[PDB]
Amino acid sequence: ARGVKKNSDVGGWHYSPAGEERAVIARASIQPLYPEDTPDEEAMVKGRLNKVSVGTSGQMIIDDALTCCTQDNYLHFQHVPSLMNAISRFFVQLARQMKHSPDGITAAGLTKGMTKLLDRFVASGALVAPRDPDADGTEPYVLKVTQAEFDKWEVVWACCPTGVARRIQGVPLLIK
Amino acid sequence: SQYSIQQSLGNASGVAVSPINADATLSTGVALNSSLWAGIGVFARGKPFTVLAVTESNYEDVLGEPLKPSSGSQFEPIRHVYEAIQQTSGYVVRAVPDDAKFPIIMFDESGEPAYSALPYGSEIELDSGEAFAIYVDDGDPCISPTRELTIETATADSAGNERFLLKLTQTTSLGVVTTLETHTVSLAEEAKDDMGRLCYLPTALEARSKYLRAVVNEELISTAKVTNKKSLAFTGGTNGDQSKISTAAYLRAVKVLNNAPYMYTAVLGLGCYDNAAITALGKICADRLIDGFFDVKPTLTYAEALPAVEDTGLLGTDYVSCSVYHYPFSCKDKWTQSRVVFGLSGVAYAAKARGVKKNSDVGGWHYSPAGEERAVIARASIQPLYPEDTPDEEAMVKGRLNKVSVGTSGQMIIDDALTCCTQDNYLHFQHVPSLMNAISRFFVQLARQMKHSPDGITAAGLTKGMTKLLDRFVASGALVAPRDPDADGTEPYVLKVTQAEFDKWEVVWACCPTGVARRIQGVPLLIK
Amino acid sequence: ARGVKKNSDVGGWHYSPAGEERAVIARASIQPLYPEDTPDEEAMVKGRLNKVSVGTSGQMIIDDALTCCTQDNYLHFQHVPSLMNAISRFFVQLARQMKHSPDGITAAGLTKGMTKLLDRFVASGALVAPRDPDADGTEPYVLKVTQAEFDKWEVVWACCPTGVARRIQGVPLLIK
Repeated sequence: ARGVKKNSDVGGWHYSPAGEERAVIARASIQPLYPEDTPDEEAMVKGRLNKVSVGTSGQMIIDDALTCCTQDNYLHFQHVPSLMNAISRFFVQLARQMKHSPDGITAAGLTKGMTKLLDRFVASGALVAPRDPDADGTEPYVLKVTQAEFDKWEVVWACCPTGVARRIQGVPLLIK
Repeated sequence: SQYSIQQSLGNASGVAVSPINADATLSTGVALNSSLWAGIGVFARGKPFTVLAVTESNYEDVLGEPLKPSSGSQFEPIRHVYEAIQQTSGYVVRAVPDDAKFPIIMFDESGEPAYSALPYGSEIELDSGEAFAIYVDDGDPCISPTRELTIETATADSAGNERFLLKLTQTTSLGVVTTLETHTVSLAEEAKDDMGRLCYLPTALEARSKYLRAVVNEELISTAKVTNKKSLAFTGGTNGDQSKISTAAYLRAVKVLNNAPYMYTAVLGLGCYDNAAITALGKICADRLIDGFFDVKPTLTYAEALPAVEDTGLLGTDYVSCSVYHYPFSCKDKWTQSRVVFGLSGVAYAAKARGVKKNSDVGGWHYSPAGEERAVIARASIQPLYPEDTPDEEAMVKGRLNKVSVGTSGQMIIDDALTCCTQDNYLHFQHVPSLMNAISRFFVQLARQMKHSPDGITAAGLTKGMTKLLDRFVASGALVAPRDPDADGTEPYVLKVTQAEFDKWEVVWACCPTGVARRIQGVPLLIK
Repeated sequence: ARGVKKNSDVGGWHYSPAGEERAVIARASIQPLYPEDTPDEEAMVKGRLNKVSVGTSGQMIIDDALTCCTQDNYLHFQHVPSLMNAISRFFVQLARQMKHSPDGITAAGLTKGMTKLLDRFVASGALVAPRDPDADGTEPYVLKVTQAEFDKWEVVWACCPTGVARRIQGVPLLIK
């Protein structure tokens, strides 16, 4: 909730619930239950289980953004499904606005509304240019609206999410 | 604990530091891409007989660690590359002896590894058994450091195809283990990763990986299986002896360099001293309208240096854009802190690249690679080889051989701009052929832009484009008014475009170059 | 197809499929197969085999417009047979429009239609005045329509194509 309030137009859904800034436990005098036992990071991550760590001020934080997806594609992070669901919900609202209308104005209105919404999301930093330029082009979003029969309008849109910068690996070395 | 800091990153979200290393150095830089150099050479690592790309950041990785002066005389090209890498990118091509071999690991149907090695060039074939084999292609012998292969099973796909994660790790001599990169591969013909990318072993390795390649038999792959293996290390990789290389290898490397489809406006000797290789390079630079910066063996004394240039075969009226340098001095190496001797192509190209970056529209090609401002040697504690011997300025100039001198700050410089033209006209200087070649290249670009067009617009377009290009060059100071006013008029450039037949448009242009102010003669006198 | 879409009335058939403007290969990271081997331009053109070259932006192009005619007349270029075939196809359409009709209106209709089509083509720049004035006159097209019998109308037309400006020869020289 603290992350979603940074933006005002559509809300900062692309933020992850982690880090010093937002997720702070800060209850009181935290003490572990079983000191002898030790965790296992790799096996725990294999089981899709988020862990807690310690921040700068001594107040523990929530240092993970793992969802419950077993597949190892992009939507196994936390913010990507949230972004996709936010876009889907806004599209559902817009479609509900344009229901039960006579033919002639549905196609153009649907196209312009979808384009406006995708542009609004792009301006918020949620969507970035594709990391693979030659195959995916250089368009953050792609839109296509088609009609099937007397009814059954079909709308398909594609987009690219943003990175998280989860893991960082330093390496000091003496210059002597 | 939540306060602990691991050593090597796995898959969990965390920040880790590595153990404090001592025997490693780093360098940073941003490429400029104003004029790209190229040239053959001999190094460790790198794919042989294929043009690479070298910048100021990855030159320590793609081109391998520096060689050793003790191990023969194969340490020249890396020093030359480092000298000229601090100005722009590069397109070096590596050549290896015939006895150089690369490691290969081959697997049976049951999954039993079988170490082996093979020489370069020859393709890899599989016998009746031994379903698939995986081999390195970077060319590193994997002896220092060592690279190990680790295979672990993973989850199957929707179609039921088996998939196993493949991990390549590098082990240092001390004992520290570093993971290079891992990917999920499968032996099935049509296995697809969950994100849509392919997972067939040859395609997967040849698509995203950068270190290994694999070949798969097309008859045993259907029933082939794998197992779990730990620390499969390559053995038998060895590049042979780099000191002795046949001229045929150099010729093949030069021929490969000639066909590389990239812009490069200068070819460097890069320590190549064979006469045939230098002649082939000279043929190269006179075909693409560029300028070479070759040299001769620094160990030669002043007496026999002059016949060497004629022995090269560069001298004449055809290889007009090249240049030859000599440097019989011993410096202190930057890496091993030893007394080593190497050539002078790198500094000459560095001076040329620094000169060409002054202007921005068309580049300052009309600057000569000399003087305090641009060409500075500045390696370390320069000391001559043979103090007793003395040069001869006039005879050496007669042989078209550039010399070095001392500067104001005690750092030696390159005090010449002599090309390899025997005729005594204006184009025997260095900057005049460079200017002419730059104008010719720009005209070639403009003409290629105006090809295969219907009649009516060719003449006017050609005339206006040529005129605007010549005007742009005049505004840069490259061209000046003629020194002979009554005979040549007072127009820095003259242009004429004509049509011959259905085809064969002909364009002729004339121009006047600028002076250099090479020689200066002072004369004091007492007024008493 | 890029060339034929410039003009709109009859289409720019007189453009050659070459040059920086239209023909750009531009796939990805092009690398040669056999670096050691080198081509032979003269033998290759003798064999009627178009070649590829490199453009200004680093993207290779199609730098040839050679057809498969062994004879060394004008029909061994690419755009001339295309122009002639376009004119022939349009004439075929015109003739099919003027079929199975009673006498008295065939000759005038055929003549006026053929002349209008040739005028439309010369106005597009496809046809130019003859390069040799004294022998060929100064008419870009010549037309003659004749009747043979109860049937078998015969129509003959002549025209002159345009140049391509394929080869260009520069020659710098120092004015000292």
